[PDB]
Amino acid sequence: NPIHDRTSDYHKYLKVKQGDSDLFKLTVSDKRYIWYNPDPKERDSYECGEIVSETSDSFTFKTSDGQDRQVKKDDANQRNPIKFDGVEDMSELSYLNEPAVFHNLRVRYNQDLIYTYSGLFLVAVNPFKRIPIYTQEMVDIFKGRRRNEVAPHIFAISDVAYRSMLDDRQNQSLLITGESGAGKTENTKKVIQYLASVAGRNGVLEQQILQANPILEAFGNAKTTRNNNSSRFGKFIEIQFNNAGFISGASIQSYLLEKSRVVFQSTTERNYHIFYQLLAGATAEEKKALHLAGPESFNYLNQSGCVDIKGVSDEDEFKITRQAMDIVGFSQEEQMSIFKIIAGILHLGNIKFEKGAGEGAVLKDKTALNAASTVFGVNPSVLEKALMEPRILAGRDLVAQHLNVEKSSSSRDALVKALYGRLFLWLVKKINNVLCSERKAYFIGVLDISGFEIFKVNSFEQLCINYTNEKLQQFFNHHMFKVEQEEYLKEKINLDSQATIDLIDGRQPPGILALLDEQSVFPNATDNTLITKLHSHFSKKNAKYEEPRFSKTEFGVTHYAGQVMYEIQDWLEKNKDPLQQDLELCFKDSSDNVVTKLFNDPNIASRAFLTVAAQYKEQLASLMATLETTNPHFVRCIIPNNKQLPAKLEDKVVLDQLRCNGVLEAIRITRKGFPNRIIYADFVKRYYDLAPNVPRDAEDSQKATDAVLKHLNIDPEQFRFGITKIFFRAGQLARIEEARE
Ligand SMILES: Nc1ncnc2c1ncn2[C@@H]1O[C@H](COP(=O)(O)OP(=O)(O)OP(O)(O)=S)[C@@H](O)[C@H]1O
Ligand SMILES: [Mg+2]
Repeated sequence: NPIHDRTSDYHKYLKVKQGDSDLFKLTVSDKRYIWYNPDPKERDSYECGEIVSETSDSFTFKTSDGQDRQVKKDDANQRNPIKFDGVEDMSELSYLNEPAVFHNLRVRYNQDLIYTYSGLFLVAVNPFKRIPIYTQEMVDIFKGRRRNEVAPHIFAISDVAYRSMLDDRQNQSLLITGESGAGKTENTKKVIQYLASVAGRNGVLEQQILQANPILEAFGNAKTTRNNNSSRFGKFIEIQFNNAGFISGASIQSYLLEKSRVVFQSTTERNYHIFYQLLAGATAEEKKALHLAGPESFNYLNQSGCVDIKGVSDEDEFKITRQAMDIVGFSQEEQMSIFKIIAGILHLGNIKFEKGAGEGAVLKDKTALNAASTVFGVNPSVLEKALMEPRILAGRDLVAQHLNVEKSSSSRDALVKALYGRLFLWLVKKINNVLCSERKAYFIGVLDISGFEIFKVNSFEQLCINYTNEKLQQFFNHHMFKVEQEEYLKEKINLDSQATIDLIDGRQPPGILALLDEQSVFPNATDNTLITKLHSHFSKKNAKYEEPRFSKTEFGVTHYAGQVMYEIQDWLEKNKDPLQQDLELCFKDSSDNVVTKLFNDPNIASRAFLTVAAQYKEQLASLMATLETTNPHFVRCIIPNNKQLPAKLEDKVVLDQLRCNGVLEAIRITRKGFPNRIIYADFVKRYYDLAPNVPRDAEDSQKATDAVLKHLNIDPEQFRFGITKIFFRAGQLARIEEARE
């Protein structure tokens, strides 16, 4: 029993190493400490200062430099006793301040212990290196063990959810959020891995389930500056089980795919993997059949400067990709056609428009055009026309407009994005067909989406994601509320979100999105019309809104995680997500069997006519609706720094994450009440010695508990006698720990 075998890798990689003695005395020390900032400017940089003395109302300690300072007792960030260093649950700390929470986390991360509970949450810090804790043998250990029975681990959370499901006959949810490169995806794959093993048919379906990711990642993931394998879409995976607890199916829901990246990538970034997998993996044969070339040869791949990922083989990845398509069950035809699309898009990107003639655009060279049309199976001349001379409705009239160069270009780009986005939807639906069960008994859904996003530039998509985030945070808070309430009750112990939410999605008065939809009808509205209307309704009128002192194209929202400034450029376009009808016509006719789908199926070809914002709001609401039906589990993934490096846990970086993600809030809140809630028996074991009275092992543990306390002459308001646990307010237990044997 590896859990008891101090020599196992379980013990090596998942636990704080244990010595021979457990004796209370070892940890004996006379010294007391505080967490201080050696620069009040840099607020997340603390040092530990021993406390030299105290006053009736303050503390006076010595800094690192031998420098002495004074602090208000009431402002002190007291350091937990060393015994607490490395606890598995932050909920176990007596002093629950910020430097303190960070310190426990860091102690743990320094031993490569990346998972730590914080009440209801599982906090996970990206190690940025391999830790062999995801083996089958590792899977095997977590089977049927209570949270409190094993070390923190994604597997653990997964096991709790699965037993809960079987036990309570209730659906469950695992919400894995955090920033780019934080490890959401990695953890998501481990949850599925785990389920697949604990509940799989001891597997074909299990295989197809697994192989679905890989497929999605090729088309929806890319190299960005924050992550070599960034998910440029959000997802909600539903793992379906039958009444007996065996995996019966699955369904996936995708959100917010970054279609833009298809036509543009920032420097050092790559387009989606697939492009490169195809280009490096196609047979010298398919190449020619696809008119393929290097990446350097394609405008959509030759701009970021980056065409390769360190320690990554696109060709090798292609195989893999192609392999999964196989498993899931994509026909060769389908497969070819999918490639053909990937290919055509590449060709479209290579279309050069020139002017001269007059002002309208022209295609002096038709090579690219020919190639794209060819692969798509559409008519080049029709394509040509639909791109540069779209017929447009002036009411009665349906007249062809001759587009200029840029406009022509923007249209081809729009075609490309629709192709990509639609193909992605189609892949998803294809997989679901295969995997999904109409009739299922239970499910455990996993959400793998970004947490709050606050970049340099925040656009429409950031607002969306941040809106989702407000909803999930408010979901957490409500949950936390019942759960925390349930508990006190069981032992016999005694919003702002809404306003932000309304600001965004309100119908009356109208919020940001309703105004944006309104502006959306008018062909002639502009980003200026839009932003002016926004300021007209909320500047000094809604407390969550801020009109900037000088910018004319931005506005701020006070979000849960703090203010975000958004820039309004292109929102109208984004909101409508326009594609010329002649382009729809052109492609509808596609000889291609798959192409035909992308344009002929309203479930793929269209939104409903709904705006992009309306659709987003609608999908978020179903989402939450579903979640409302489950028993949720929260995973907070934390990036340790901005460099993709191991052994480099940056306080500022980290602290920031903890503030925004609800971890520090939960605590502050928990802190307020009775944070420490110990099993009577557990208390006594550790403290019997402190009282000229009590024996380590007593059957009357509550009584034994009242002894030490009394021995100790501890304050009654500082602790609450719970049926099973002893509830200790903040610092109390630290003091107690701080007592003589
Ligand atoms: N437990 C882990 N062990 C080792 N590496 C990990 C672990 N979790 C994440 N990583 C590393 O971190 C990288 C990025 O993590 P991801 O799981 O892709 O992040 P993410 O939160 O999905 O980020 P996005 O998709 O950009 S919002 C991985 O590809 C690994 O290098
Ligand atoms: Mg991801």
